[PDB]
Amino acid sequence: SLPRMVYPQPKVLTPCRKDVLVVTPWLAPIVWEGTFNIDILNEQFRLQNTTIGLTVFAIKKYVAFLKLFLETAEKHFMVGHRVHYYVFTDQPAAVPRVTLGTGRQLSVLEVRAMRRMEMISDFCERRFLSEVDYLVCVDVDMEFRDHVGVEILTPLFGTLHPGFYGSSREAFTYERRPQSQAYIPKDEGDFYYGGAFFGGSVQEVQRLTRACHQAMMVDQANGIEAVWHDESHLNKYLLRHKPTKVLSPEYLWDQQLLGWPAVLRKLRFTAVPK
Amino acid sequence: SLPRMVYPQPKVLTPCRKDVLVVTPWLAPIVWEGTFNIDILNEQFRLQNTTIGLTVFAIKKYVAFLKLFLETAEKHFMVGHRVHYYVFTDQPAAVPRVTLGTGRQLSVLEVRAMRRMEMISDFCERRFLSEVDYLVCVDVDMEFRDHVGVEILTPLFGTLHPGFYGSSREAFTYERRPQSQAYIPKDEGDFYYGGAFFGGSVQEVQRLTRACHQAMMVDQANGIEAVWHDESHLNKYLLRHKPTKVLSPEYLWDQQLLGWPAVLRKLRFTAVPK
Ligand SMILES: O=Cc1ccc(-c2cn([C@@H]3O[C@H](COP(=O)(O)OP(=O)(O)O[C@H]4O[C@H](CO)[C@H](O)[C@H](O)[C@H]4O)[C@@H](O)[C@H]3O)c(=O)[nH]c2=O)s1
Ligand SMILES: O=Cc1ccc(-c2cn([C@@H]3O[C@H](COP(=O)(O)OP(=O)(O)O[C@H]4O[C@H](CO)[C@H](O)[C@H](O)[C@H]4O)[C@@H](O)[C@H]3O)c(=O)[nH]c2=O)s1
Ligand SMILES: [Mn+2]
Ligand SMILES: [Mn+2]
Repeated sequence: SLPRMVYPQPKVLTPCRKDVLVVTPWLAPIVWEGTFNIDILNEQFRLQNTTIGLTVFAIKKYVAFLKLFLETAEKHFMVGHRVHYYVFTDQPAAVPRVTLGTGRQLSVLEVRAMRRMEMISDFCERRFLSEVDYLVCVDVDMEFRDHVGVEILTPLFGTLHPGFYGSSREAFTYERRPQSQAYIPKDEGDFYYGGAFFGGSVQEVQRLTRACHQAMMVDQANGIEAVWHDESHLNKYLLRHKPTKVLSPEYLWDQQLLGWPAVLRKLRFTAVPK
Repeated sequence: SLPRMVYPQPKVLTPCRKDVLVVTPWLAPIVWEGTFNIDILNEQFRLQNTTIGLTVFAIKKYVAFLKLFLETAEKHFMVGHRVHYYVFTDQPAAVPRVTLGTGRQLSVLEVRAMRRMEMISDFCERRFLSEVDYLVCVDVDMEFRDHVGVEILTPLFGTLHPGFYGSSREAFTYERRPQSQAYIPKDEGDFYYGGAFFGGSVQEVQRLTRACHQAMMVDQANGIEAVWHDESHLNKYLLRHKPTKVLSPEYLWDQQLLGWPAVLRKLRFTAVPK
């Protein structure tokens, strides 16, 4: 139940974006700049006291990415909302000291030096259900450069991989061997989602990561490994279980490889040179 | 968990509609022809064994509208899904004999000759919670002329009133007297929703109808009646509790008064001369 708010009236006969698809054929929004009024969304999610968990793995050399990842998350990720970072690492002492805004906390979870799926679904199942409302699972070799907020939150979301958003499904690098659980035939597929940014309600993310982990274990027992590992299985899952929002490539970009095309009004979350 | 399906690939750089707004600023889809693949939606809702209740009031002379309303609903409303019609009338014997498709049933609920809100929220509360998953509440002086299906289903939806979809908020006929619970100031409002077609999950429709009934009772005690009765209160509710889908005027039209504009690719549910 929202309070009075003053903002520009949406106009039915004036689209927000005419250059891009803003809704999937199963009526999930595709989140692009211009499509949302973040003041309305912030109010809706604050009134539910929403807590967002962000999971990131930083094992071996990748601990070096945490400083920029976390500092930029503090500037751009869910600012104003409750956030709990979960950093999985084999080197807890290498986690940098980053000062956090109010309502935000960080937990370091030590692991031994694809298996992100198992860690999210099984080991942390009960903890996440009790501590957060949504989970966002990302790669660490990345930085936030602009707003990533509650516009992404929904029961289940995937993000368009920046290499494939303009490609036909035949060109998608899905697993194509029928022997793999991740198999998708050439005549199937909506989008190619990136492994580096997905999420949803805790319940839906636990279902996704459990399904992917089970599928990966089946492949392992059959002596096969999907072409792009967890990303192949994520794609098979999201083909069969449609996401309730799809994030545009504003949310998963690589400026070094792909520049800054006119269709991207903002570059929000981007790869860092490894 | 959907089975294999073969259908045209959505294309990120090819919008479905460039002439209209297809998502609200709070990321609810606006349902227009071309935006959805009904095969995907039908599969999703059938896999949940979805049952849709449709409520309609036909009191006094308006029983005369039931024959065309129900016959056309059989041709066009949720075909393939489980449907339960609830016909509220002061003349049960005037309800026409209409042959129903499989999986569809009709119950006649006798009432004595705005108060639709009370009937939906209070008297029928327990029955609807046990019998259906979604409720759709419509005017009876109407006929279906084209598909109205599970693309509309969502926790809470309203429909753009066909008289106002191109209007600025100042021209909306909201209640403007601060003395009424339905009051909306000239600088507020997203859309003008029609009283003749709204719905949602049973829980959300019961919340809406309870809130509107309570607000109407408060107005009554204060000696004020909102300018457009229940529709004024529906508009106040949906301003403060944003719908999770908005139906385009394809879903609530009057061809005699408004013709068949190019922006309407289908006229789905339309007024009948009274
Ligand atoms: O022997 C060389 C190494 C290669 C990774 C390492 C490795 C990886 N990671 C963790 O793992 C994340 C992803 O790794 P990358 O970011 O190197 O590869 P890419 O960007 O191609 O990844 C995509 O494709 C992937 C397919 O499996 C996934 O679907 C992934 O989600 C997709 O985005 C790191 O950000 C980090 O959190 C570590 O924490 N330590 C490591 O040593 S070391
Ligand atoms: O003394 C003359 C009568 C006027 C209605 C009657 C009356 C009404 N109804 C039931 O009520 C429905 C709506 O009635 P209308 O369809 O005549 O009026 P309108 O189209 O302007 O209605 C809009 O504006 C309305 C605002 O309150 C609502 O928000 C409504 O949802 C809006 O769409 C009938 O379809 C029927 O189910 C009856 O069942 N019996 C009756 O005698 S008799
Ligand atoms: Mn990466
Ligand atoms: Mn009417």
